[PDB]
Amino acid sequence: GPMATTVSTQRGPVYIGELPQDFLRIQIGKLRSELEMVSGNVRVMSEMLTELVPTQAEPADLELLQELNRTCRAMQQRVLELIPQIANEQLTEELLIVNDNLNNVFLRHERFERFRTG
Repeated sequence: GPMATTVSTQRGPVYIGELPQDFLRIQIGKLRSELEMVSGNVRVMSEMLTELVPTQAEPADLELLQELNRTCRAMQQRVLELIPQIANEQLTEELLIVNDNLNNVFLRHERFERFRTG
């Protein structure tokens, strides 16, 4: 599929698609800016999971949720690969928080899908 691009949504910008090889790979500033894109995706995903109806959602909203879920999972893999390499205490804390936010949003996504899949 396409490499990731930023798209405006009714809830904020998301960065969705295949992640470039340099995303969240070794400037702390650059890694932080990339981490903010993960967090922006997680926020929009969490909002959509709290605002859509599992069984009556518009197909287009489901499509966006699926692209967010897929991209966020790829983003999680990069976060976890990055953590062991970082010695900056503050960025390490930030990575760990984003990782927990990911695991929480995926748990909420599973619950949403159970309603969706009976």
